[PDB]
This record gives sequence, C-alpha cells and structure tokens, in this order.
Amino acid sequence: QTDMSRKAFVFPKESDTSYVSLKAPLTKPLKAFTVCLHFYTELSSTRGYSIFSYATKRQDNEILIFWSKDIGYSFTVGGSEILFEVPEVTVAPVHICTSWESASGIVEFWVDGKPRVRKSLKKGYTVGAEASIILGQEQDSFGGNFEGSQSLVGDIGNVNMWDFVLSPDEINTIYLGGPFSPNVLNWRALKYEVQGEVFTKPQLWP
Amino acid sequence: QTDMSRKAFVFPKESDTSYVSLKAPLTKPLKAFTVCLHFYTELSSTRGYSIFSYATKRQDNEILIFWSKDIGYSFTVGGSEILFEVPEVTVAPVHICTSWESASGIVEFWVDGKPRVRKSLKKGYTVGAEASIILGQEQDSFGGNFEGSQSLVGDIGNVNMWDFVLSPDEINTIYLGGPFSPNVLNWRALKYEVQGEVFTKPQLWP
Amino acid sequence: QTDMSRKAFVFPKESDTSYVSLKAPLTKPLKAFTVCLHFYTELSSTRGYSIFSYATKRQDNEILIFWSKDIGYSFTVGGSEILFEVPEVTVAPVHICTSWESASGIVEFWVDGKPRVRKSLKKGYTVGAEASIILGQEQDSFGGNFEGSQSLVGDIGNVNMWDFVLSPDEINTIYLGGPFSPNVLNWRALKYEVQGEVFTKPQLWP
Amino acid sequence: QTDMSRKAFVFPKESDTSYVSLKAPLTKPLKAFTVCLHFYTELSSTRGYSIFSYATKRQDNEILIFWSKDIGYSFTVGGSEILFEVPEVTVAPVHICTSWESASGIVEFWVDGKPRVRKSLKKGYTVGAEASIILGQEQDSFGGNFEGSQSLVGDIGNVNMWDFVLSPDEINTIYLGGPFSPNVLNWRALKYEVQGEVFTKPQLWP
Amino acid sequence: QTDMSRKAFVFPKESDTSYVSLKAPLTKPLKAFTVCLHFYTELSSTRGYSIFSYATKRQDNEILIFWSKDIGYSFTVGGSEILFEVPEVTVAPVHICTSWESASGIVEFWVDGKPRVRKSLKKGYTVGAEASIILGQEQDSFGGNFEGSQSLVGDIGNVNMWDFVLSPDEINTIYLGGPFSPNVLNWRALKYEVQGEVFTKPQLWP
Ligand SMILES: [Ca+2]
Ligand SMILES: [Ca+2]
Ligand SMILES: [Ca+2]
Ligand SMILES: [Ca+2]
Ligand SMILES: [Ca+2]
Ligand SMILES: [Ca+2]
Ligand SMILES: [Ca+2]
Ligand SMILES: [Ca+2]
Ligand SMILES: [Ca+2]
Ligand SMILES: [Ca+2]
Repeated sequence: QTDMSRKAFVFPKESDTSYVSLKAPLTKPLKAFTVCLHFYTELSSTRGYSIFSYATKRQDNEILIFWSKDIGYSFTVGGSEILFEVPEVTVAPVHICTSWESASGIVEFWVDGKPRVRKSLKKGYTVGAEASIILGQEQDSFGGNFEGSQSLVGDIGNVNMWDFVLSPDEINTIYLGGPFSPNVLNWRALKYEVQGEVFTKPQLWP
Repeated sequence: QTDMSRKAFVFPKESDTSYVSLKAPLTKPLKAFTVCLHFYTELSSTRGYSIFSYATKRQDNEILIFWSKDIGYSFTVGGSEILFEVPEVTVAPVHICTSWESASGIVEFWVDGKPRVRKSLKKGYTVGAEASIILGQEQDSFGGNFEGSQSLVGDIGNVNMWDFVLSPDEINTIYLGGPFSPNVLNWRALKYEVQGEVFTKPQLWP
Repeated sequence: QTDMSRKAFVFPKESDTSYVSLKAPLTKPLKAFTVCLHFYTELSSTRGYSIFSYATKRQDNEILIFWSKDIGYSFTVGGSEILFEVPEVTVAPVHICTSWESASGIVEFWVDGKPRVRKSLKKGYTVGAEASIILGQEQDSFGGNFEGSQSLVGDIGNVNMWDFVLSPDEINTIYLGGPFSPNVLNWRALKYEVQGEVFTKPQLWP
Repeated sequence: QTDMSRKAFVFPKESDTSYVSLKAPLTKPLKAFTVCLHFYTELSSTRGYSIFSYATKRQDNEILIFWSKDIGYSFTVGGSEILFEVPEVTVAPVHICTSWESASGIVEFWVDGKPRVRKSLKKGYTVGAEASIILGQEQDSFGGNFEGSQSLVGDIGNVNMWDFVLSPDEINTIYLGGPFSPNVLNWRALKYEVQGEVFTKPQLWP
Repeated sequence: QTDMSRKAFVFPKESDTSYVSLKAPLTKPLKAFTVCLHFYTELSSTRGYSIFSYATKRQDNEILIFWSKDIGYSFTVGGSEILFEVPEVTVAPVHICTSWESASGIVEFWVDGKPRVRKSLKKGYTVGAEASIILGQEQDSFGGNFEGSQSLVGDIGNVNMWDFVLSPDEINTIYLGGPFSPNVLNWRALKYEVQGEVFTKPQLWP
C-alpha cells in the first residue's frame, strides 16, 4: 500500500485509457457507505465527467458520482439516479462527501462542508462487495468500457470510504481534515493500480 | 417524552402520508404565541409547502406557516393571511421565529435572526387549545385531508412554541441557541407521533 | 416624561388616523437643528411615506423628512425641497441623521453612519418654535389633513432633536449609540400623545 | 496661515463664482510634484467637474485634475491629457494622490490607496512656479473664466502638494494619514483666500 | 548584478523598442522550469501583450507567457500553446507562477496564489539553454522582430526562474514572499540590459 497523503492523481489529458483502479479489502455487502474526495477540473462547464465510479459485475453503476453538464452532481446507486442541482459553479477545488443508507435510502450530499438536502434513493438495496473501483473514467463494464467524453481531466484525491453514514460532525472533521479512520478505502493507506498516462503530484488544494 | 436535541425529522419523499403529529399539553386558549423552528428544503423555487400547520376543529388553518412560490412566507391565523415577501431565496437551512398577539394583532416574523417589519393580523382573535399540530403536511381537516403538492420535503426541527411573544432579545438567544424554556411545545421534551415514511436523523444545520 | 429607551412606536396598519404627536419644550425659533431617528418599513418600494413631519401654523412642511418612491429621502425646510437620491435600497432598519443651519443653508444628511454630500437649502430662513411634531403621518394642517397614502407603516424610534448642527463626530456617536443629550426632543425623556391604532413595542433594530 | 486640519471647503451650490484660491510659497519651477486630496461630490454621474486646477499665465491647465463624465479622472499637464478610466463609480469620499516627473514623464495616479498603472505624459516639460491654484472651479485664464458646468459641488480637503514624486510607501502613509510634511502646499499650514459663498465645515470623511 | 528588490521595470508607452533583456547563467538545457513574476497593465481588455518571452535560435517562442484578448493567459513551450482561460479580469497587479516538466508535460499555472488545473504540454521536450529572455516585447527572432501591438505597457517585476517545478508549498511561499533562492534567474541578483525608454521605479504592488 501507499500513503498518498498530500498527493493527488493528475489526469492531464482527455483519454479513454487514463484511469486508476482502487482495491477495497471488502468482503461483505455494504448496507451503507460514505465516500469523500477532493477533485479539481475545469470540465464542469464544457461536459460531464465521472468523479467516482463503483461497479460490480452485475451492475456497472453500483455507485457513481457524476457531474452532469449544466445540471450538477448526478448521484446514483444501483443505476437509479438523483440530481443535486448546482445552478452555477466557480472554478475551484471542490470537496464532496456523500453517504447512503439502505435502511432508509437517505442520501446525504455535502459540497465544501455544506449539506445538500437529504433525498431518497434505492431504499432497501444492497451494494455488492466484489467491486471494481475506478477513478478518472466512467466504466460501463466491470473494469472497462470507458467513454472518453466521460473521463475526468484534472485531479482527484483524498478518496476515502466508510461502510457507514458519517454523522455531520464527522463530515465536518473530514472537511477540516481532522483525524479520521476510513475502513473501506483509506487514502493514507491505499492499494491501487495505475493504468495509462496518469501522474501522482502534490495536491493543489490545501 | 423524547429529547430531540441535535435531531431533525427528515421527509425525504413527496407524499400525502409522511407527517408527524405533535402533542401540546395545552388547555388554556392562546391569546398569544411564538413558534420557532429550523427547516431545510429545496422546494422553495419549485412549489409551495407547509412549514408548520396548527389546526383546530373549527379552523383547519388556525396557525399556518407556509411558503408560497415566488412570494415567500405566508403567515396566517384564523385563516386570515399576510405575506412576508422574500424576493431572493438561497438554498440554505433557514431558521424562523414568528410571534402573534391578540391584544394588538401584531405579527413579528424573524428569518435567520433578522426581523421582518411588524404587521397587523386578527387583532382580538383567540387561538384554540384543542389543537392538532402537524409537521410535513398541510391539513385541511383536523388531522387529515393533506395535499401532496403542499407537503414538506427535506427537514424540520427545533420546533418550539411559547404562549407569549418572545422579546427580540429572547428571539436573539433562540437564534444563537442560548438557554430557553418553551412552555407549549418543547423540542428537548417533545411528545410526538410519527406516521408513514419519516426518519429522525442528526440535524444538518449546526 | 416617558423613557422610550429600547421602545419603538409600531404603526402596523395603513390608516389616516394612526399617529403620535410629540411635544417640544421649545420657544426659541430654531436657527439650526439636527434630527436623528430609527425607522423600519417595507413601504419604500411601493409608495412614499412621511418619516418625520415638523409643522408650524403658517407652514405645514416646516421640516419634513419624506421617502419619495424610487427617488429616496426628500428633505425639505420651509417648503423648499432637496433630494438625497438612493438608487437602490434594501429592507433593513435604517438610521438617519439630518442637520440644517440658517447661517449657511448647509443640509447634512446621514444614513446608517455614512454622510451624504452637503447641499444648500433655505439659507437665512428660520424654523418656528410654535410647532406640532407628528410621527406616522404627514401634516397638511397644523395637526391634521393627513393622507393615508403618505402614512408610515412599520416602526419609528430613537427620535432625537438638537437645536444645533451635530458635528460628524457627534453623529458617529449617535449612530453607535454613545452618550448624548438632545435638548429639543429627547427619546429618553419624551412627551407625546398617542392617537388611534398605535402600539409601543421593543425596538427590532439593536 | 490657517491650520485646516479636520476641515473641508464646502461648495454647496453650483456657481461660476464660488472658488478658493490657494497660495504656494513657490519660486522654483517644478520638475516634479505630488498632489493629494479628498473630495466628495455626487456630480460624478451627472457631469464633469474640476477637482484641482493649477494654472500659469502661459497655460491655463498647467496641472488639471478633472473628472470627465462616464470616462473617469482626466489628468493633464501642460495642456496634454491622459485618462485613468473608472467604469464603476460609487458615491463615497474619494482620496486621490497624483505624481508627475519631468525626467520620465511618468504619471502615477492613486485612488483610495490603490495605484493606477503608470502612464507617460509631457516628458521633459516643466511646470511654472508663477501659479494660481483654485479649488472648486476650472480656470481658463490665470484666475478666471470659470464655467459653472465645470465647478465642483460638495467638499474638497486635505489638499497637499510636494515638489517631488512621493514613493508608494509615502503615498500609503498619506492615505492612512501617517506623519508627512508637504513643502509646496500644506493643508496644515495653508495660505488661501475665499471668494463667493464657500463654507469651511468639519470634514465628512474620517 | 543589480538587486532589483522593491523595484520594477516600467514600460509607460506602447512601442516596438522598449524592452529589457535578461541574462541567465544557464548552460544545461532545461528539463523543467518555474517562472514567477508580478506584472501590472490595463491592456488586458484592449489587446494582447507579452508578459514573458523566452526564445532560442531554433524557436522564437521557446517559453512564452502571453495574454490573449478576451481569452486569458496563453502559455506555450516549444511553440505549442495552451489557454488558462480567465473569463473576467479586474485591473489590479496580478502575480503569476507557472511551471513545466518534460518528464510529464504537466503545466502548472498559478494566479494570485490560486492554482489553475494542471494541463499537459510538450511532454518529453527540452527547453534550450542558449536563450534570449526579453520583457516588454514578444520575440519573433532571437532578440528581435518585436511587434508593437504585442508589447507590454505598465510594469513587470519580481521576475524569478527556477530550473525545476516548485512545489505548491514553495509557490505559496513565493506569493507570500517568503525566503526563496531562484537558480536560473534571480530578481535579487539580476543581470540585464535596458534598451529604449524603460524606467526602474519602486514597485506599486506590495
Ligand atoms: Ca456506466
Ligand atoms: Ca458510459
Ligand atoms: Ca389548509
Ligand atoms: Ca390544502
Ligand atoms: Ca404637505
Ligand atoms: Ca399630504
Ligand atoms: Ca481649461
Ligand atoms: Ca473651461
Ligand atoms: Ca512568436
Ligand atoms: Ca509577434
């Protein structure tokens, strides 16, 4: 494993082959999760891009966080989708956290420390454990079938995952970078595999 | 009793059946009241919603705090209505306090700690104590006849009620969360009954 | 005397009869004056209203402070008028001070602690002491002929008057509420008669 | 001499006769100068006005600081002119400093402590010492031929002049009002004569 | 060598002859570099201008930092160009740092301490050491072929160059002006020749 602290993956070209695959030590289905990350890109006004894609062999979009052009963050689990409208956006590194819970289907979305309204999605579903997690691309098959028009360009980092809904206080400490210990995916202790033209560089955001 | 401190009711789907019923230990008719609450929703640009509905068997809108699309907070007592117009609204958790007094009909409305201009409403009226308090829905009969297009979606909390007009200093301490003791309806010591899909979750607003 | 400190007159309803008459212990004709007050109203976008009317039997507008719709503060002495234009205004409690001096006709106007440009008015005039001061209405006779379309609605308070031009330092102290002692009209030591539907309530502005 | 500290000349009427003549104890021809002053007027959106007019018998505009309607500040020396455009103007007391130097023709313009880009004007010129300095009017003859449509209305003060280019540090101290000692024209040690109605009043700006 | 600290080059007029030529003790070809500078000009709305032109006999735009009218900063190495678009600009002194690295082609651009998204340019190229560095003009031949419509007007200074990519922490130090040692081009110890009318003056920016 690698401690990616203060580092970020840079995807400086649009391509259908620059991606990184992240490995989860996960063996039980997720009844709930939280995923938090920084990403920085200018694409937001030109086209959509996949921020974070979680797929399982039965489901290519088992979790997907997706910017949709002039709409905002698509969030979807089990292929079903909700929009968190972002009517205007400024070019700056954006931190997000997002969390989901089968027991209620409550989705929380958090942008730069501010909560979005809780919404309902896929109540009672379960997210499969056998996951191909990929950054930089949107995958339409397990680990593959990328689309260049959906690749990310720019940076992504601090990618952390918990198998539970972080409380708003926890989310606040994440945004401020207080001490925390993810247990599904941990940027301090990441296991990953890099494919194509991708670079690791010091993070631009503080 | 339940101490709902740090908790909010989440109404994640539009429906005609998600509501909570709040019980007041009230027997004296109200010559005056103050009601203060937090709510968070995105509906404000799309459609109206009930924020707080107080009914009595003679009067389905005995007190109603309502958002009317592109107008603002409708406030009404005994069915008579006034508008505190809000020409720009931003998606953030909004605190309101509102206070009324039979002796003068003075309505005070207070959004996020800022007073709206005092207005006159229903001077000399009285608000009945034989009351059904409902959150999440607008009731057109004592405890029912909800209209889904008027339900709340998102969150509501800190729902507190006093049988007197809180002074501006008191309302300031409410907005800052100083110590206070509601005596009609107390969020730290609430009696409530939940129906349908409604969840209790950590409050998103601080 | 009444100590109106922390109190304000509330004019919650449009009428041609809600007014308060303020009594000045004044017998010297004024060569100069300063008047400072808090008022709060939403009328500013809909219609004009009198903020402060000082009349004498030969002159119904001996001093008038008047909001004129989409123009701003009309200020007039001895019927002669000037405008301190306000091209856009926001609904907040607004403090004004204004000062005039026969020796020069220099009018000072101050809004929320900011000076407006000094303008000339009625150089060499004098303001009669045999005066009726009314809040909530505009006089067209020495105590009457009000027009409801010119009444104030909302609140007015801290109405203080000096028979001299306060220095900018003094006016700063007023706006911050430092210690000051008016000598024509003192809100801590006011003499007034209330008429019609008018109430005294705690001031909304700090 | 008069110590005009904390005082300003008030020009409350448009006229072709109200002006102040300032006397400089100056005999050496100026190879460089700095002028700093506060002025406050609403004319900026209605019409142009002279801020500061320095003439010599050869040349009516030997130094002119001028506001030209919707263009901004006009700075001219020896009749030749440059513009420091101001597309957005707000009604507030505006401090300026302006410096010029024959050796380079570098003009510095400073507004409210912010530098404008250095520009070239009249390299190798020299400004005559046999000078008439007038505030409130623009002169087209050594002490006259004013035009009312070019008079200033409002206030002017802290009019200081140095026979050298103040460094940016010096100009910063001026804007903050630190210790400084002008040697061509000193507001703290002014020689002047007032003509027409012009009033000395306490400065409205701090 | 001249310690240009606190000084800036002033280019007060548009011309095809105002330039300064900067000398580097450089003999190894650059696999990477960082260049940081302050410049101040109003041209940004009127026309494009050179900010920093580095040329080699084989390549007239071996590094060029350029403003493209209504586009933003053009950055190019080896004659190939990328845009860091700036949709709205305000007239203030702007600090930039920009860095490039042959190993990846990662271009970093930083404006006033804020990072632009990393982009890919000329991966695997190398910047020649036998270089003519010119400020105030864009070269089209080694040391010459200037075009007046592309000259800079205003100020440039603190021009520093490193033969490596400064980390974001380093660049933050530069923007705050902490201690640093450039090793290709050092403003504290600059070697240069001035041609035409260019002046050294105290820097306007802090
Ligand atoms: Ca897909
Ligand atoms: Ca796809
Ligand atoms: Ca109803
Ligand atoms: Ca209904
Ligand atoms: Ca009248
Ligand atoms: Ca009238
Ligand atoms: Ca002239
Ligand atoms: Ca003229
Ligand atoms: Ca070229
Ligand atoms: Ca060229």
